[PDB]
Amino acid sequence: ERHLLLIYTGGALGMQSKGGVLVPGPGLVTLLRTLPMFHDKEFAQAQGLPDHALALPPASHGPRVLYTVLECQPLLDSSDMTIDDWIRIAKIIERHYEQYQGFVVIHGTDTMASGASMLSFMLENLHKPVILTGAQVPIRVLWNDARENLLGALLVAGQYIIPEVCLFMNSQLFRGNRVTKVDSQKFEAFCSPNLSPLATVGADVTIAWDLVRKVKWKDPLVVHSNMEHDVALLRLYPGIPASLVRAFLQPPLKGVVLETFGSGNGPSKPDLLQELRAAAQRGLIMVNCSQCLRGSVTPGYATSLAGANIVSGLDMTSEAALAKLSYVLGLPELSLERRQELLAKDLRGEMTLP
Amino acid sequence: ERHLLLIYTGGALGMQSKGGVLVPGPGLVTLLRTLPMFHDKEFAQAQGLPDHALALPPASHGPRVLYTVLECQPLLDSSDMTIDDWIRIAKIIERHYEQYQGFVVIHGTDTMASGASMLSFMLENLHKPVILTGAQVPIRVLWNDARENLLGALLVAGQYIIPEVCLFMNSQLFRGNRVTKVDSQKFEAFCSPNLSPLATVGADVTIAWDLVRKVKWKDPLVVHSNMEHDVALLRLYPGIPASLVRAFLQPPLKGVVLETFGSGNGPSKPDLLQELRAAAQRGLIMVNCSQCLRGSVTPGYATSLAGANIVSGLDMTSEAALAKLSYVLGLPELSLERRQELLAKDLRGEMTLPTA
Amino acid sequence: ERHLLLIYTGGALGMQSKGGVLVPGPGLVTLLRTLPMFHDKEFAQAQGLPDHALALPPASHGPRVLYTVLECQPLLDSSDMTIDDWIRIAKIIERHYEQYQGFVVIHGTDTMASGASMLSFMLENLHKPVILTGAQVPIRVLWNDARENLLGALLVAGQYIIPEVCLFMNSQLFRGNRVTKVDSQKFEAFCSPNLSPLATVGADVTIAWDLVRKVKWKDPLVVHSNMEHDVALLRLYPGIPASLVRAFLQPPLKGVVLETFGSGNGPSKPDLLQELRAAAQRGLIMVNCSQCLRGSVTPGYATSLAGANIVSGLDMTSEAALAKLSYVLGLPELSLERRQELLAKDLRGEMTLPT
Amino acid sequence: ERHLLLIYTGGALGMQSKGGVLVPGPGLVTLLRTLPMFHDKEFAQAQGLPDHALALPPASHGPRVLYTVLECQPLLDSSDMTIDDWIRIAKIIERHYEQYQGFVVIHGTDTMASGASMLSFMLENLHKPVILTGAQVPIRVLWNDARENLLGALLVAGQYIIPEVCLFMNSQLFRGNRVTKVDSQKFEAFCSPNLSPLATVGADVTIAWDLVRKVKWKDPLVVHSNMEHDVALLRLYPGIPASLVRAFLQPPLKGVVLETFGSGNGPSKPDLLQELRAAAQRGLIMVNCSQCLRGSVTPGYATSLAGANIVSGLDMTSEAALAKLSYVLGLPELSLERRQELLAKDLRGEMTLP
Ligand SMILES: NC(=O)C[C@H](N)C(=O)O
Ligand SMILES: NC(=O)C[C@H](N)C(=O)O
Ligand SMILES: NC(=O)C[C@H](N)C(=O)O
Ligand SMILES: NC(=O)C[C@H](N)C(=O)O
Repeated sequence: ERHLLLIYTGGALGMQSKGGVLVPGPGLVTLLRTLPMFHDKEFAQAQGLPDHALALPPASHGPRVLYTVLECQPLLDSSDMTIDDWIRIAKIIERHYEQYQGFVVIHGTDTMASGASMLSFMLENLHKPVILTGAQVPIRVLWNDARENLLGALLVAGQYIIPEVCLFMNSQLFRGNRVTKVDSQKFEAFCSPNLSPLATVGADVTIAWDLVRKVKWKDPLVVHSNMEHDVALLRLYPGIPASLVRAFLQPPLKGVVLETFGSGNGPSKPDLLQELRAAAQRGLIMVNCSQCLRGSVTPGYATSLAGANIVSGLDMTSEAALAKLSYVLGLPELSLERRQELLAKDLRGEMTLP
Repeated sequence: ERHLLLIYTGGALGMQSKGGVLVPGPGLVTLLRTLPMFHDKEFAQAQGLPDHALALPPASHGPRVLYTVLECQPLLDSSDMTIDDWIRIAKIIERHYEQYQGFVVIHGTDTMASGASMLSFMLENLHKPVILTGAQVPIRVLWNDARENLLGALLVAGQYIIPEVCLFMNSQLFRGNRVTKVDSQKFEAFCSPNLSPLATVGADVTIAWDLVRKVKWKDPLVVHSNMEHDVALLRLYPGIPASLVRAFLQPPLKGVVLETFGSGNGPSKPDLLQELRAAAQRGLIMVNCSQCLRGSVTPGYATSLAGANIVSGLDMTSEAALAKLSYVLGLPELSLERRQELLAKDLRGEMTLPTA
Repeated sequence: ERHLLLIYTGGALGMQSKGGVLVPGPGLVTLLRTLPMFHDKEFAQAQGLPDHALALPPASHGPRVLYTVLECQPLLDSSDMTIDDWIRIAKIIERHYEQYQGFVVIHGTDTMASGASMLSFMLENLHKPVILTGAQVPIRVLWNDARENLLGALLVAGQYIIPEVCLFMNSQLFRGNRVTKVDSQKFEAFCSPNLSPLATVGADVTIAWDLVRKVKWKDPLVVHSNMEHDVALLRLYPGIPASLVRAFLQPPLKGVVLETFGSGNGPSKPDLLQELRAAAQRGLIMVNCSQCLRGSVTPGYATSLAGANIVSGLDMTSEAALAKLSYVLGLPELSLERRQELLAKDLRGEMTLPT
Repeated sequence: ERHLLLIYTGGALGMQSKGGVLVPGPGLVTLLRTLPMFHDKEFAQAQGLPDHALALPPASHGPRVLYTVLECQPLLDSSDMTIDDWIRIAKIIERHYEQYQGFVVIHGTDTMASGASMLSFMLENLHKPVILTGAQVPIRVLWNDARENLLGALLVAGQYIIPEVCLFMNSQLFRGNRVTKVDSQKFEAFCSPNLSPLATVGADVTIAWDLVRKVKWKDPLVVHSNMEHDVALLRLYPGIPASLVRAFLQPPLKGVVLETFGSGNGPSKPDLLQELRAAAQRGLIMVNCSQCLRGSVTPGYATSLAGANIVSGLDMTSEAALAKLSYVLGLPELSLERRQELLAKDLRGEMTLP
């Protein structure tokens, strides 16, 4: 047997209709008990399990999967989630780390990529799978993506040692800090533009073991609650004025992800560059990420944004860059130089170095 | 014969290396004269054409294509381009509208989607093709995408009546106000996520005539130089503070595209909503576009951002929404209500209104 | 309420492991009764339905869907299916046509595209949906695609009037005579390379009503049991000898789909062309389909295969071409010329004519 | 400088219109001389090169590329090409092997995948790139894919040591024995369904060095002219009769690729299985390939085709399987068992073992 903790934070997967809109819905364990694909009643009685503990039916062989449902309160639409919600989830995982062999987190899709990226950084030396999942359509609606997304997440966590924060949706397992949301309606909502999926499910399960990170059994789990909250993301647009950039970069901001054009470029107008220089003088750290879905930030143009206190984000998603910025700025007693060096490293599999 | 004006504004397609970086490069016509795929010298002499006028070799059939090169000064990396540059381009087109059957604009990739979207709005009642193109690699580097992009743009503009601002790249013709840049390195740099390409080139040329907009021969070209400059784009991120939104939405801003999560949703924390309400009270107009590449802003969640002075952008790209905002806010003597109604219409083929 | 007949012919969707291999598995209705997504017990009792009749939970809106399971015997791995099996299925549909509003057919994936194409031709003037579906993984294996494929097929048939033989898999509804199997392991096993899907399922259901064929309420269903069995498919390969083609095209063969290279081309070596000419003289009809997954057979090269008794298959799949060949050669009392004219028409939505 | 041999065998890339159809067109070198992208006249005079030798303009960096054009006569539409044409090409390569650093072969698209696969087997221990290319549209038509396909092939061969037979089209370099033709009209005519491209061209050139085969500098080039001609491909279709299979598998056939359904399955009707058994008794060797574009032949069904003298083709393209069959059956003095063992190995990167 392998035992999982299923953390239900909210999201459409569990929502219910109220006043003509979808809102978070409690009572997950109650529903899942009634579904044979999610709970094997015979086995529960035959083994006299507790009532909190659900049991998946068996595959041919491999261990049997048991799981406990922890329903957070209040449950959230993921558009309301922030760094503090992700820290709380990491702390749940830390508190129960020794009792379970893996974790599944049900989450709204709206900020799932940010949550996966944040958790990836918060869970240092992670040894066990932490699989986020969600749905475009609630599990209570007959035709939905929720059933198979949740089951897949549980079976991945229950059966494979993938020591990473991942996202499981639509038969694919992505590295959490590589994903971004690309479709607001289709079941294929997420893409990992600069990395293959870690796994695919079909007639068989194919895992990219060449990509999956190695378990560091020697090192203990270190959960970083020290994540810098004063970080932001700023998307450049043509003609963005220096005065607006000045206002945006005022204290107490400590870091910003600049989402630039193409291969990492912005306007070369001197008043704008002067505001970036001024911010650097104040100690602000800036990461240059491309607005483009695919590819990498590279130098080469006179408009390339590089310079004092600007670190290239290379091929990172903006979600990963913001999480990494929060993580690195939250580390105690480092110099600015050192913080910039850490930003330029691949710390969790989020960035490919050239 | 069909005659085209080729407007060279800058971009990597024409850049040269200086001090280890790419910068705009002058002298386009001089290079193109020397290239048989771009200039048929025999025909030029045989017909004694001017020296400014280049001539493409014959294509399979159809009219022969002649073109004149107008090289802007100064030439720009497109990351430095703004509404005033796009207005200037629209004015060049207006000035020479009667003399040519179509236009090709060489432009940097970095802001090409914005430029295409802006021009789409500025050129009201457009009757002739305006094809933007560019390249990931300069035409002076041997291994490049520039040659075939420029040629294709000229052949599309020269041979088909597609009365739209389009982007041509990597054998595809997109509707200009539907494109966005998706890849910073590959030759397939652009995507039209919520609309098919208007055309594809292979062994044959396939055109989606069911999509292409109809020529309104009755109506004259009206070029809008009255585009509102004080518009912005603001991308929401988890936990974005109300104080930062407040600072961003201060006067003199007149309109903003809010790029929200998923199907059009944002934090429901009251301090943030209050800043949006306050901005609306000051007369700011807001458009709600999704951060997601594909799909549409739709109501349905309690976190759906809707309310006073917020118009849904449905399936619009953010580049289109920003252009449409600039256009609509620049129109004289309209009420805030009327401006909002216009933002909710499909004015140039940039937005699909939902199905019943 | 709308009532469906669910015809279970076999396929991996229902298979069970025996002696270390998958083989067809009986007892479908028994399993489906125990699954709340497939059977609403409350509603069954509340309405006192029969035991053969299952009832789906309510969908968002629209009519409630009831269905009856017909389990064929013997059940087949679809690799063993032939024209006669497909004729039998068409006859089941014919026998029960008036009693149900639609049909779902559970079928193996291995020959599903051929089955869908054949049924498309056999069911002339079809007025109601006939939705084929299947699975890469059996429904009794916990982690599978079978649950959602079967449910979707039933909901599509139960809720929409799409008077076509279709294939439903992995959230997509394809025109049956436009599909081909492209992946032997992934859940996205099928593609419709030269036509959009007729429908897609996500948060919403999107249907291409401008593609869907119109119901011809005036005309009765005519089921063609007269399908020519002596048709074949021959894939050209570089250097294929004239002698082998000769042997392949011997009587009693009546028709062949030639799968040619690229835009419809073959070797121009005279000995091979002469065997094709000889076959034509004997009365064989040939259809030229491209080996390429996407695109169309078009003239333009000196190696283009065209000539006596060779009809261009344009953008047809090979499964559609073979079915259409069987159909057209089975029609009574037509000349060879007339049969060629019919092959050159779009008879069921399987072929796009140039324009 | 690096020197290439450009072998022009025919194909649409060079065709001309005659009597309303495209036919092979001579005079390639004459055309290429007049194109600045293909020939740097200044450099030619400055260096006083021969008139047969063309010179590419300088690329960004790396060695300068010179090439000689060998125009075969007669030129062929690739639909007319056979094992003997491919052997002749291999022999051209062998004859000139020491004089050049790489080879490009202009070829028709219709049978390019078969040609690439055949050459891959014929050129044992290949140390240098052999890049096939072609076009959907002739180079003499103004709007074409030919210019950039040919240039790219020359630059890839001229600048990288990829010791494989490859196909270059539409900015991608595929492993030759992994490709198949998927589109009869679009410029993206080819796909490598079970392997990534070896390289992609965009703003930069990205090479999958993890996939590219290693140069075996110890071993000499061995060109196999001993390729078995009596091999065939047979595509199964539903209800295919035993009598037709019997006729197809008659002597003198020595090997056949059976293209089966799905994961490698066929009818289990006894009369058909008996004909396969009979062919095996006669010494015929059979390879089981899937009709499906993507995936692999795997056991698992009762209808799985396996047995005496049947080797699984796993994930091979049919073009590769046929070439490998021709190669292995052409090897002198091997037992049937040894031949089957060789068919079950990955000999050139064409097959992924489980
Ligand atoms: N599909 C979803 O989960 C969307 C929802 N608004 C959320 O992010 O919580
Ligand atoms: N490839 C390009 O055109 C990028 C360049 N920085 C520009 O937009 O001008
Ligand atoms: N997935 C499947 O259904 C394959 C099976 N051999 C069949 O076609 O019956
Ligand atoms: N595009 C091409 O090259 C097709 C031509 N029939 C050939 O294979 O030679």
